[PDB]
Amino acid sequence: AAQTNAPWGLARISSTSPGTSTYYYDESAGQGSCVYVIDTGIEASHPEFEGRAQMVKTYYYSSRDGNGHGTHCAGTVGSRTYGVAKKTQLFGVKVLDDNGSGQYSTIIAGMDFVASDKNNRNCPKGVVASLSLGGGYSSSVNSAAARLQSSGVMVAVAAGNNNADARNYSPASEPSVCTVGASDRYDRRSSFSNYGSVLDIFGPGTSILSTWIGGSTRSISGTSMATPHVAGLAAYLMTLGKTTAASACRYIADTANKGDLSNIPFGTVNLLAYNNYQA
Ligand SMILES: [Ca+2]
Repeated sequence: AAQTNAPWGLARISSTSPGTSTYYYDESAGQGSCVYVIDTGIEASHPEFEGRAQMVKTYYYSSRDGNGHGTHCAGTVGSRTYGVAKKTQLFGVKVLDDNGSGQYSTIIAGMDFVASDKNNRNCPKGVVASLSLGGGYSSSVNSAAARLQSSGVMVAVAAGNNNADARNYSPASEPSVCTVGASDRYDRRSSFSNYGSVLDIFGPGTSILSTWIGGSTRSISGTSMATPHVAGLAAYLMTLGKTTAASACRYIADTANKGDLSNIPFGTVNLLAYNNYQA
C-alpha cells in the first residue's frame, strides 16, 4: 500500500533515505493487534480513528482527553491519515491529567492495569503499549514497565526531552522495555532528545503532524512523538507475523536504518525505526 503526501515521519519509517513523502506499508496495517496509549487519554470520536479507538481506563474524574497530547500520540500509532498501523485497535488509559501531569503512583497503576486488561481485549496478533511520559529515575516506575513487558506487552517508552542521558529518567532507563529517542526530517537527532546506552531505537519526533482534540490536527515535537511511531511499527510487524511482544524491540533494532543519524553521542545507538517494507 502507498499513502502519498504522508506526514514525513511515516514516509521516513518506510524509507532507506530521508527526504521522501510517501508512506509504504503492508495493507494488513496492524489489523488484529492492539495498542494501549497510556497518556492524557484519546478523543475516540475523532473521525481519524474510525471507531477503532476506545477509552478503557481513567484515574481522574473524566476519561476525556482535555489536553490533546494523548490524542496526538494515538493518532501517530493508528489514525487513518497520521498513523503507522492504520487498522490497529487503540485503547486509551488516562494516567495523565489535562495538564499532562501524573503522580508516579497513578502511572504505575495504569501500567499494571494494561498488563491485566489485555486479557479482556481481543488482540490475536499481539499487544503493544505506548508510554509517552516520564520523570526522574524511579525503581518502582521501571519495575512497573518491566512487569508490563514481562506480561506479554511490547512496551515502548519515550527517552525524554532533556538533551540528557536517559539513564536518569523513568521508565526510559528500564532495560527490558523499548526506549525511543527522537530524530528530525533531516536525520539529525532532535535537539531535545535524550540519549545514552539505555536507548534502543530512534523514531521521528520533530514537527510531527497528527490528530488533536476538538477533531483537529497539529504538528508538535517530542520523544513523545517518536514513541508512537515505534509502538505502531511494532503492532504492524506483529500482525505481519515478523515478531512478537517479547522480541519486537530487538527486531526493530535489528532491521533499523543504521549509522544514518547525525549528532548521535558516542555510545548511543545510531538506529532509526524502519519497516523494511518492499512494496
Ligand atoms: Ca531499554
